[PDB]
This record gives sequence, C-alpha cells and structure tokens, in this order.
Amino acid sequence: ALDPLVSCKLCLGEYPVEQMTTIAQCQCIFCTLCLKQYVELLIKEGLETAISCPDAACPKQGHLQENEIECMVAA
Ligand SMILES: [Zn+2]
Ligand SMILES: [Zn+2]
Repeated sequence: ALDPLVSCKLCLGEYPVEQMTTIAQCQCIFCTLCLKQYVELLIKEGLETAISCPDAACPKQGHLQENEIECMVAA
C-alpha cells in the first residue's frame, strides 16, 4: 500500500514506465523531459558528444542516435 515508485535519475522524480523512454543500448529509464532537454540540446548540434546515457554511472553507458532522438522531439 503506497510506495515510492521512482525511476528517472536525472530528476529522481516519480513516474511510471509509460511516462518514460528507453535509451537505445543500455535500456534505461528517463522521463522525456530530462532525456529530452539533455539530448534535444546536443542532438540539435551534432558536433560531438555522441549523446551518451544521462547516467554517467551506467553499467552499460549506452549511446543515443542523432535522428531517432531528434525525431521524438524535433520531428
Ligand atoms: Zn527525469
Ligand atoms: Zn544507461
């Protein structure tokens, strides 16, 4: 009865699985907001960074795409 679900790490907020999006290699969970404001900034550039998981402490540190991402934001 009642429990701190939690999920995202960039904001350690509280949200279900339908309110989040997977990375693309490590299979992590991050609310669009963060997972977005983070990449949305880089994805737009493309100069470098390769947009890596927002979890510097990720056991897989999976990277993200430049299109697939910008597609979920800058369609
Ligand atoms: Zn978040
Ligand atoms: Zn990760």
